[PDB]
Amino acid sequence: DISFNAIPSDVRVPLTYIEFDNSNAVSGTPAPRQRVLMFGQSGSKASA
Amino acid sequence: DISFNAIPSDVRVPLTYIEFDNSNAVSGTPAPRQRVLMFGQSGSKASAAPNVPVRIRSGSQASAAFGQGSMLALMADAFLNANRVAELWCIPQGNGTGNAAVGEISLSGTAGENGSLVTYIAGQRLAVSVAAGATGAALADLLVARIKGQPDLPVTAEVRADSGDDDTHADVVLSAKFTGALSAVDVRWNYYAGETTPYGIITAFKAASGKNGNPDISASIAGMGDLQYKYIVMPYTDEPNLNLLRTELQERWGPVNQADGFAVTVLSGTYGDISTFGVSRNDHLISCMGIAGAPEPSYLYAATLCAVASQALSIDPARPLQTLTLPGRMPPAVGDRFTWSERNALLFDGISTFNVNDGGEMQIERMITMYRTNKYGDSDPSYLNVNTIATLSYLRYSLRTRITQKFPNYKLASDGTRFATGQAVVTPSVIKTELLALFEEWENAGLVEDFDTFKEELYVARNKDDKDRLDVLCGPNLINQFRIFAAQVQFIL
Repeated sequence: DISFNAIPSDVRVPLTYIEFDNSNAVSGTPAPRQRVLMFGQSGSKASA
Repeated sequence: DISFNAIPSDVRVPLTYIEFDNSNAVSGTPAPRQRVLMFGQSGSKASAAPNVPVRIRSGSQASAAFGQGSMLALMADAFLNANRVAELWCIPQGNGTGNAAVGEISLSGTAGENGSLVTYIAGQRLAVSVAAGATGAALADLLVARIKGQPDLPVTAEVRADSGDDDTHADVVLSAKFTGALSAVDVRWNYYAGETTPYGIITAFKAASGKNGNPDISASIAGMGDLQYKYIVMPYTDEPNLNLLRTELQERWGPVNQADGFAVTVLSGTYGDISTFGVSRNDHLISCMGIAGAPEPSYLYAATLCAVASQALSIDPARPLQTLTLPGRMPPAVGDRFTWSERNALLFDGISTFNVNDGGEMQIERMITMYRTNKYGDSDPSYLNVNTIATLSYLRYSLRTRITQKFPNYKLASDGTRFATGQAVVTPSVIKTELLALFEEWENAGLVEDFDTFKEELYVARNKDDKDRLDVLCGPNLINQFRIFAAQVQFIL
């Protein structure tokens, strides 16, 4: 038996049921996005 | 030789006689229909009599049958929007002692921002168009008219005169359609993002103090019936109701009644109260989710959680409820959510947790039963996972069906008996092989992991004292759910 999600085992309506499963979809791993954080100072009249 | 059912033995008439028997006519187990019973409260119309179970099928029918803006109307509406396939039953609880007021909303100030004011009463957005130079009395009147224009709210409203020096000031008194400990609702404002209240309003909510007692579920649990009622929704949290339902389920979950029931609850409050409750109850047949500062009332979260839990468990009893989400439920605001340490501490205490993933979606995290202490103190992990009790219930259901169908009217005997091929005889060895084959039958579909240790530890014997019962002792060998991944890298360079 295939482990289903959102397809109850207690269904008896004869209409077909198709399911889209997001697991086992991405192969490899996505490249991380660069995140850089700088601890600077702000002078006077700075609006931040 | 063969024991033929309903065929007259000792007959002479020459003909052909053919009979159909249901013994050995079912493979695996039939799919158990999921059934959910809620112990909610009803008022106003309340056409259905209190303490009477009603098979409700739609939100409109619930509103017309349990009164508009009642606890059960909202709870059934929330459930049916999450799990339509399940069979639902509602039992009204009449009225609870206490007071019929929630609080007051103070709305003072004049505004000049041609914007809108949004109030999240019980999580249902109420938007009022605030115009330039609008006194607070106009906003109060428009807000109360809007509240009366949305009967789905569990709270009615009436505008009250200021009776004070401030002319613009005006308040909206709130009454609850049902009187109980769950009557209080959050009247927060400026939830979500991208919208701001106008400049010239001072908004406050003075919640009237009180301890309205929940109605007693005394005849309600006596009027349930005999249906299995796999999962039960309890909005109440006071000790008497939970103790009474604990007795009810323990009678059901006993080895003779053979009915299985699980209670799902949600507690809104602070972290300390949740910890105290989880330490207090100490029961393996109830599970609670703790929420701090829920904009919506607790019973809605309980209903949706029970719906998704019933779905996940009926589809696969041993599948962990880690990534399941509660659809359409408003999460607590940021800065009022338990961190990782708080969630771990709560999971230790016994109250289940939940994760608020990105996108304003509330997940399930770990549903755990409120069982932490063995009989003589100690600490027993044999019932932590709700998957454990659910799979135990499913296993008992399947084996009861198999034994009651495959071996009716048989005649057991000692192992060395010379029974014929078709004769209805079940020696301990025959039952042992049948149980092993059935164990494989629910091993192909998971839920029992190991098999060898089950075979060695399986012990089917004839009762030496008295007769006509097989003493069967089997290690459960329940499967476990992939919950925590621990990995040490130990790079070698």
